[PDB]
Amino acid sequence: DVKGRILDAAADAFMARGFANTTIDDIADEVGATKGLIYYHFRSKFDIFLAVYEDGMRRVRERVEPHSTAPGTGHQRLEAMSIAHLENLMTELGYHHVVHQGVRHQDSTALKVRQRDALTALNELRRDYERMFRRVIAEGIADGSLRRVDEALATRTLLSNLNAVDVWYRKIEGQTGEEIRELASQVVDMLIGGLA
Amino acid sequence: DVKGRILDAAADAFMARGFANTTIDDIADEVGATKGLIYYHFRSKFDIFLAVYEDGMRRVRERVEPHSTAPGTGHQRLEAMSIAHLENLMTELGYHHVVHQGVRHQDSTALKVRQRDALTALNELRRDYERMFRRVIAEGIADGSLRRVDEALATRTLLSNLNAVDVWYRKIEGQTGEEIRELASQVVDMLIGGLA
Ligand SMILES: N[C@]1(CO)CO[B-]2(OC[C@@H](O)CO2)OC1
Ligand SMILES: N[C@]1(CO)CO[B-]2(OC[C@@H](O)CO2)OC1
Repeated sequence: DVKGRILDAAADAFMARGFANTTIDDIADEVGATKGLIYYHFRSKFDIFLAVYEDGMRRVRERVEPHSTAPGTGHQRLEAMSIAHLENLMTELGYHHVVHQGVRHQDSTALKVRQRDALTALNELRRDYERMFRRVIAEGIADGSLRRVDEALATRTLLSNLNAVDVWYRKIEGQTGEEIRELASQVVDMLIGGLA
Repeated sequence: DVKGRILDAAADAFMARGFANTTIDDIADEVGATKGLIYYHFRSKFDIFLAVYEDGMRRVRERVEPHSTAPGTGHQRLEAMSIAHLENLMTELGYHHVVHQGVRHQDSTALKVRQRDALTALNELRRDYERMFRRVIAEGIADGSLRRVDEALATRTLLSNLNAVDVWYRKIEGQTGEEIRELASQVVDMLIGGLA
């Protein structure tokens, strides 16, 4: 799991300073290993950045997908998926920030062409994740557990809203897992159940 | 309204290229006036950026505040305010992007100290706007038109969600005002009424 520890540290370093100003030294500092070991596993700073994005998307899919196939109505499955999405965002916040840095710099003139192409290619992971939510929203409309709404718009809205927790959420030293689930549950109650 | 036209164009230019790579020439191109006229009204690119942020916040407050004091329950007023917020976002999208660029670069090491201080000072406009929504959410809980929830968390969530329309929304050449209100209304129905 040396590679995984490097990615964990890189996620936090990129979140702190952004891709441009983050350096390998910053990451070697965060992970507490040498530049030599980092370069054994990775070719460049940008290679680490892409790997963080990919791993972040892997981790959230692996956490959320089981809830999409468990027994439940569309509403029940959507609620469980959404709570899992937010628990992942809150507990793997650096990975979340790096995914969205990647999306933002997908067209950065500061990058080489191959680098923009690599970030654009990762959009497919995000699109496939969104398809999973859109299917469940469609199913919840069909089983009557969700209000009849535009499936695509509901999907884009829900995912934008879940991710928008990143506007105000920050990690807290002593915050417990049970407490992160409570907070995630409070937000999802508002997103799915509404304010009215 | 020469000054207003410059701000309109600057908002669109900053939205297109960001603060760093936007230039006065870009703005003079967008507005279709000379650099001389722009410098008559403004001292620098950063001065224009601050003015766009301020004007964006002025415009949204002036549109939304009347709905906060019209007759209605907390739910009714919150719905009207939220629709107005989204109509403003969709119709004044460049101003919205500049406000959030300002918030993001509030701590940019690329800026002089005075520039970060000026952007931090503008946070007060955003805080005062949020207070108006938090009051109405509290009132809707008190009049029973909204579900009992944490007022602060509901406020941060709702505003984050309304703004998160910017993830997917783009201006469309022939999009009508009546159609923008319809789309805004569809989103707000989901935000306030929920998906369930
Ligand atoms: N929060 C994520 C992991 O950190 C990153 O952003 B997102 O947004 C919706 C996309 O469909 C998948 O990518 O959800 C997972
Ligand atoms: N969309 C705005 C105007 O463009 C910009 O962002 B915001 O977010 C919530 C803040 O309380 C006020 O600032 O709402 C208004």
